[PDB]
Amino acid sequence: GCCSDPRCNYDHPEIC
Repeated sequence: GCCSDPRCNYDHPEIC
């Protein structure tokens, strides 16, 4: 999951 990854989370604040 994207939100699981801190980078992906920080990159996609709208999705996560």
